[PDB]
Amino acid sequence: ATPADWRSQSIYFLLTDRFARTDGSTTATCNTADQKYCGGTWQGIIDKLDYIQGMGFTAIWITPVTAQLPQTTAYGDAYHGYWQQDIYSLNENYGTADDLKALSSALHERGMYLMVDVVANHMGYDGAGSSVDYSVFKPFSSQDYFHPFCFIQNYEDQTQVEDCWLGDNTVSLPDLDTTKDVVKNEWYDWVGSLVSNYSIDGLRIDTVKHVQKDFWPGYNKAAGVYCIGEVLDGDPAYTCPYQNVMDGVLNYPIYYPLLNAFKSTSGSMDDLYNMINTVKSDCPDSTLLGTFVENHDNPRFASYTNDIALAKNVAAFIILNDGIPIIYAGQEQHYAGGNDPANREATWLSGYPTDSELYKLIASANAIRNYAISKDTGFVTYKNWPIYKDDTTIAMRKGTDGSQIVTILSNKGASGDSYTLSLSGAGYTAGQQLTEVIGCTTVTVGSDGNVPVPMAGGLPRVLYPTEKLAGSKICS
Ligand SMILES: *[C@@H]1O[C@H](CO)[C@@H](O[C@@H]2O[C@H](CO)[C@@H](O[C@@H]3O[C@H](CO)[C@@H](O)[C@H](O)[C@@H]3O)[C@H](O)[C@H]2NC(C)=O)[C@H](O)[C@H]1NC(C)=O
Ligand SMILES: [Ca+2]
Repeated sequence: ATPADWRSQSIYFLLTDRFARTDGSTTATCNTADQKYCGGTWQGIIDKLDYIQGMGFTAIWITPVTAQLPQTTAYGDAYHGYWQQDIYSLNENYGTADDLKALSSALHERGMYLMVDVVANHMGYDGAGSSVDYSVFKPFSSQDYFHPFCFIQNYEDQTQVEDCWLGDNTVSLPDLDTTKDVVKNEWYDWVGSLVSNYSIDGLRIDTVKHVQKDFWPGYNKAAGVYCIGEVLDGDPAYTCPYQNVMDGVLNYPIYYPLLNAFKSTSGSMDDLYNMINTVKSDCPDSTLLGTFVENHDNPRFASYTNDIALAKNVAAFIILNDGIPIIYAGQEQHYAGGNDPANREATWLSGYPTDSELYKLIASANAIRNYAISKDTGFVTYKNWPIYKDDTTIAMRKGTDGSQIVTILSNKGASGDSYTLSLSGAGYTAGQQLTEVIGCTTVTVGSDGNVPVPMAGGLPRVLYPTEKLAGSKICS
């Protein structure tokens, strides 16, 4: 599927080993500290697609599928998929080729997309960089395919970042020489055939900043689908230019100020407001980036604060910001693990309840985004616009005049007082009735254009014109 097809999508990102077992157990042990395979599979995912689609997601991003190093190392097993060794075989832990094809098929029957995580930068090896036996890699079975062994020392030095190796002498990540034609041609053949064989709709590309820019356009073309790259840097001046070589990137620039604004009742709304505008104007296309506040490479949101209202606000923001929302499996069950491996909790241990507070919040927010898109062909390309901020509040507006969604977020938290916010800048017409679609109440725009928004319990508010909801299931 094309970048244009992807704008409307909403992604649930999961770790295949950690999301759902074939046997559907909600009690099977998964001790994150042990860093071992816990038994999640592609068949497991198929059987829980209703859980995901019930939150209003239209796509999933699963971790890499290639055969990995087989050892249990001092850092555990390759359960996460990022330590590949044989790119033409699949990771048997997750199932067979037929199972991966069954997963893509199942998503397609539901009108959903499959996005697969891929690594081009490196293989993985159990042991010291100096001791690597290159014959174990397929098809890159020779030192000649790789950059000389050195570990990255200075992440400020982009040459080193691209040319030296990730990992360490316990698990080393041999760095492919992506400047060689034989390497490029092999990867380009591979990714086109991977996409074809498994009917993959999009790719998430790992470790993009660690491969020279002039590798990516050919890879994105060979894939033939939308690619979103992991460029792990919060500076928009460093990260957004990667959109010149790849369709999208993960929105790490928004990540940092977004997390800071809501992780406590004293977070900075100014920083978030300003970053929204910075990304809007400076990135080739904000509407092709992926918004997130939780993933497998940072502490989860709830690891900073257990306040359920704060978690509701940040989830609402992710869904209603420019670009493609991305929620990480567990966020909807208010998982609170810190840094890797603590943030790779098994989703099944939650019991998958569909009545958790965040499941319902996420469902409500995806519901209105999906509906708005179905009625407003301009919504996905309309640039999200911050219209208001104060010490504890940010409001923003996205959508064509007459159909815009206006979102008011608060960092007051669960102890927030009940008051009326006099909201200016929403751009509705005097006297227009709006529905607050999270709590299903109504508000009417004043004759001066102002919207009186009832605030309470630190809760997010999401407004949309009532007449436009006619015939929908939203607040019915
Ligand atoms: C998707 O399925 C296709 C079709 O089976 C796979 O095609 C196979 O690709 C391999 C690997 O490139 C080809 O391997 C051989 O490599 C040697 C080079 O030493 C070459 O000289 C041989 O002629 C041959 O190409 C193989 O021919 C090809 N098999 C077929 C039946 O076309 C493809 O690899 C799969 N893609 C993925 C990512 O699984
Ligand atoms: Ca590299």
